[PDB]
Amino acid sequence: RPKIVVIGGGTGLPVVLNGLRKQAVDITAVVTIRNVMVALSSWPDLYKDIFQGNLIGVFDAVQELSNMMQVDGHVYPALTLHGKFSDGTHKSLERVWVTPQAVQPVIDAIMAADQIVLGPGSLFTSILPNLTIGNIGRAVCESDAEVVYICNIMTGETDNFSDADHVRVLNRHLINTVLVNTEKVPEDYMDFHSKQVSHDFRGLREQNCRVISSNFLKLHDGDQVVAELMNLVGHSDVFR
Repeated sequence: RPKIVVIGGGTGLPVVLNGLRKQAVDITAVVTIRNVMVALSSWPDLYKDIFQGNLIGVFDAVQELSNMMQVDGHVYPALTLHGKFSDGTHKSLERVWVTPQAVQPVIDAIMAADQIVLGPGSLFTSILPNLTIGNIGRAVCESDAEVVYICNIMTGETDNFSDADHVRVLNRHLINTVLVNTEKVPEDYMDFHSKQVSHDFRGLREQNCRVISSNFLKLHDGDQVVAELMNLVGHSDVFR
């Protein structure tokens, strides 16, 4: 029974997270929340409907709520973010950091974990503010769990980046495999409703990173994504 630890954000988190739920696995989300709950919540749906309201410290509540909301799994968690720009701390976040102690319970998960997932979500705003915190950032790196990164479908922070650049930006802040979306998001579509992460194989490889390229685009999928996520932790030595 694989052990997946997740760390991401944005509207993409409850998609893949809601994906790991239907699966046989011990889910763990390092958040910093409503979706993360409804997502891993086992509640009917009539109930989940009502939850969406928000009128209902953090760690306590959540850890209380999770169990109130029949959440087979754990959704762990002040702190405030800084940003060290391409100068001056609207421009280009070149490294943000949060200022702090990682809650003993999380690192324990990261450790015993088989697969640590990071993303979807912004690099500097979602994924980093949780890793940057040294104590949790060493767990990702001393772990016998394989780290996997679901690269964003799109791109001041990340303008003109590529799968490579993203990974690079992460590592620099302190990754085993990357889930790269090869599906093309269409002009007139983006027009109808910024750019799309480019694809550079080498830079990604030259970073001791594996490349899993497929169709993760939906108009990421989540189930298609949870698929590679599930095939990954299934054949990995760490799990077997």
